[PDB]
Amino acid sequence: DPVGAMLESKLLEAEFSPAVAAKLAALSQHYTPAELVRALPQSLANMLDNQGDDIVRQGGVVALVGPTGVGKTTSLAKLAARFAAHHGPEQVALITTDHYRIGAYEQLATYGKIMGCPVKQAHDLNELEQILYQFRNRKLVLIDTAGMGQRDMRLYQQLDNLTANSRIPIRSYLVLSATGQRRVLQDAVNHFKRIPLSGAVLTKLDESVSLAGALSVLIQSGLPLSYVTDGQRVPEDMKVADTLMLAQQALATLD
Amino acid sequence: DPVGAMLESKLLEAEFSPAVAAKLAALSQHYTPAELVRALPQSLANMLDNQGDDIVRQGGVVALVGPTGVGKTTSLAKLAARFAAHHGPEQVALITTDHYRIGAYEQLATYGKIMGCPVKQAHDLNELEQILYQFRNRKLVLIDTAGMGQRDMRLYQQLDNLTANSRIPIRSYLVLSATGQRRVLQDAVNHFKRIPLSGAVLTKLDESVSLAGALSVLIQSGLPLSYVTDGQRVPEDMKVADTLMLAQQALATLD
Ligand SMILES: Nc1nc2c(ncn2[C@@H]2O[C@H](COP(=O)(O)OP(=O)(O)O)[C@@H](O)[C@H]2O)c(=O)[nH]1
Ligand SMILES: Nc1nc2c(ncn2[C@@H]2O[C@H](COP(=O)(O)OP(=O)(O)O)[C@@H](O)[C@H]2O)c(=O)[nH]1
Repeated sequence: DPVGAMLESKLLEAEFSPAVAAKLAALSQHYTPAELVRALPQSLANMLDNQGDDIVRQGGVVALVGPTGVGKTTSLAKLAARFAAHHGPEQVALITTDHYRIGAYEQLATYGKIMGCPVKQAHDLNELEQILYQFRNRKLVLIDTAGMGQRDMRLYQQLDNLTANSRIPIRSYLVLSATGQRRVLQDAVNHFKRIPLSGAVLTKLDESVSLAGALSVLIQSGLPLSYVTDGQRVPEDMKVADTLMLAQQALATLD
Repeated sequence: DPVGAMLESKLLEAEFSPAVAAKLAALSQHYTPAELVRALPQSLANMLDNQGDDIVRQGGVVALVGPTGVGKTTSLAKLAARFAAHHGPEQVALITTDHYRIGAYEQLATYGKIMGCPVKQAHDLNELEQILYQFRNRKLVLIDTAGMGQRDMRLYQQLDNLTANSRIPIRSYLVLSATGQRRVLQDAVNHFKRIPLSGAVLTKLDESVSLAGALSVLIQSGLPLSYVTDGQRVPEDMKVADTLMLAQQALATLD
């Protein structure tokens, strides 16, 4: 298969994962060279499986989980404001389960003042369950978990709490930085998938050289790409993932 | 060159950079297969050019610079305690030039209470120059800069301040996470080298799959590897870089 082999080779060189590089290489068997120009991005975008801004339209209890310094707190704040700009701040509340960082409550509490929404800290499961029922009238409750290394033995503590009691449904979104090595991102995914994840938030596109590995990991892991962030400005440096745009960007190396 | 080619190929597969992979491949021309077992790690360790714990023995004004969430504040605190455990806390002082983060002073100020050392915030250059002369009797002054994306247009602001006035010498150390893609780390290096750097701090070895790319970037950029961090525990999760150990770890893929 002459064309299939060149495509795959180039896709690997452009930092796509072996699995995705093959799947994309494969459509050279169903398309014209010319059709392929549009078919490559379109297939990649499709695979990334974006679900609009589900947080905003759907609400509910949403938790951000992920390894250290990826931007969970920053992306949480962006989401809060987003939801509040439609709807209203009286409909948003914030929780942190991070009793590690030097005064995590204070950072998040300060965002609360800025954005006009209550902020509570859960020290354990019982308290989290109280706070969530207490906030039942809120349309969006955002939970900020503690950043930990994906192989940290404490990890399950932060994670299993979000999936305990089958009558508080919680949608957990994995926050990953697009700067990470492909294998690190995959390692993170594998360990964090200890609980069901509803999608991924991809941060630091403004620091990234290439999105190919990051996008590949999401494809491979069957994680929808929900939102992207591209700077430090709260709240505007967040977008609903436009997967076609992202696909195009990632494939521009080949061109 | 049969052996040279296989070595390079394997080294590339183990995620070493083209430049370093070639240099290491090259010593198969000067060593026995058996001598090579020890010569590979030894050459790689040599290239990483560690300078003991220079901060501790030497002191002076030390600044940590680097992109977002890499662990500048956390590594600063570790260094402070290290210096204080030898010598004393009355010999250490802390400065932050980060007037961006929601109350950066408070985090660092809280470490100050913990570790028994004064903490000041510089809002501009003049104030930094005052604070440093004010702290002239301190043997170590540690400066925590604001984390920014390596291509952030504000970057020079944080950086040029550390190199203004040729009568306050400051040693800047680049803090980089070992989780980052090789090309991102290199991109970071290139932009941060807008000022002279004295070395690198390599963080999050406990989150890393492989050190090969990270080590390669330091080699290529001629940046000494000063310290490594391998967890979130302040202050003990920091070591002087044992380059031979690191070299061995990075090369164990080939085995
Ligand atoms: N350049 C860039 N920096 C970001 C982005 N998101 C977060 N950051 C920074 O990454 C650092 C970590 O932010 P934080 O929300 O506390 O990460 P967390 O520890 O997971 O909660 C901070 O310096 C943020 O400003 C992004 O999209 N682009
Ligand atoms: N697993 C691991 N996490 C680290 C390490 N160093 C810092 N972190 C975490 O990375 C996050 C960023 O810490 P911080 O010092 O504020 O990074 P900064 O924004 O550059 O100052 C925090 O959650 C730290 O706990 C490390 O060596 N290993």
